[PDB]
Amino acid sequence: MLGLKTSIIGRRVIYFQEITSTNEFAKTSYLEEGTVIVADKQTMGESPEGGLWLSIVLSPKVPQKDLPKIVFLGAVGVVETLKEFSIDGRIKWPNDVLVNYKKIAGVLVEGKGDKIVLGIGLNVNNKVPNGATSMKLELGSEVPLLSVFRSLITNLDRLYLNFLKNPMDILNLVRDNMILGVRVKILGDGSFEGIAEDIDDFGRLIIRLDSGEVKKVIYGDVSLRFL
Amino acid sequence: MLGLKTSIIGRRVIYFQEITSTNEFAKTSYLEEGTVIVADKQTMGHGESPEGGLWLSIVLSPKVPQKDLPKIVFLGAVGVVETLKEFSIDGRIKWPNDVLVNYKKIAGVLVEGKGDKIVLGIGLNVNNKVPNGATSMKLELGSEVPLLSVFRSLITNLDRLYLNFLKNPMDILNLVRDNMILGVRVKILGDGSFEGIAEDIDDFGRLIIRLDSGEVKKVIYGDVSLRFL
Repeated sequence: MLGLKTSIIGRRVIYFQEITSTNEFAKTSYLEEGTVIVADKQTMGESPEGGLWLSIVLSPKVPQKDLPKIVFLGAVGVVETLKEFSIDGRIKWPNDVLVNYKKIAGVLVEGKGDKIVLGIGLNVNNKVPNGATSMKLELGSEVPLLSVFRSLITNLDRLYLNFLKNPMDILNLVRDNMILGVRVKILGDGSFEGIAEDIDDFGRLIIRLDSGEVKKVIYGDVSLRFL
Repeated sequence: MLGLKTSIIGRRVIYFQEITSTNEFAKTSYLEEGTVIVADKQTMGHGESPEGGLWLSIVLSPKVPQKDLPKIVFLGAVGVVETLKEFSIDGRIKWPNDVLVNYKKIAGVLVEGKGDKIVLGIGLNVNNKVPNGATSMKLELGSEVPLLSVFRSLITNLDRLYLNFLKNPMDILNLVRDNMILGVRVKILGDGSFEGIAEDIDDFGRLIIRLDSGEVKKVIYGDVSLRFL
């Protein structure tokens, strides 16, 4: 009934009225590649009704080092879908999507054995905390979740197929949609402060500290705050 | 994202772009009670089974007397009728598993069993092209009908009906009677072939028919196929 016209992502979709977290379920249960887990609400994500909470199971046959690029696949997918709804989203390394500097979506990737779980949380019609925003607030009208879901899954499927053929291509795409060349404060890792200049082949953030040292920050235990 | 608010049926929903049939998948998979399987298209439809229709199966494990098991097909039919009413369509039940509008088939129910598992399959014509003689919600209403809206309505009605069924199976039998096409001539075929007036259904779900000869026979379904003359 969902009418998805995708190759891999979305061949199977499993919906729950409520669950601890879509990522949790995806990591602890066997699901065929491309399976999408979606829920009206997440108990231990407290992701409210109205938002789009999902996880996608992937097992790309690409080098072990190219795996970290999956978070970017999710972020770009969100940016593209937002564009279709006339919203301009920008990526804040390594996994957030901002609209006029307010967070509208976040990506969480986790590995479990030979499978990767791509989690995406997008504020659509749900209430959001101060500082954040939603498609509803940005458009001044509620937007049908199914519409956003179909758009996002279709964009992600296309990006994933291209990624499987040429893993390196996503890098330039994420760069053109990422906020770079600005001062940032790293949360986690070494808590560095400096100029976020670029991302490398692995997806690490290349930052120049005020001391002049240039460091590469890895994804995982990190978040950024623009200064 | 589907926005269902149910107790048992619809707690989990599994969607496929295309599969042989939702009933076949429901039979070969181990799923928790209340899980609903839905597909855009069935290539071997159990529940020719085109994009645009609502094709689904529900996994059930009812804690009720064996004698009441046959009523699950009626539960599916009543659920469809209740949903059609919500969409302003007056559907009536053709014993024991079809739903007709102006005597054209708009939906069919197929129940199968495997151990303690009961698979309730339902096929409802919404926006898909239909076979000669059949009809669809789109044909009846004048335009395309959102499948999601129909799904939410149907699953919600079925959940409520299932809860009441667990408490008292007779309630479903009475509801199927109230929404069934009766008092008209029909033809029964199986063990044999005969015509008569379908007058009522008994508590086990048997159809009571008055033959032109004057004889009255009770017939068990599945063990039949009924045609309106």
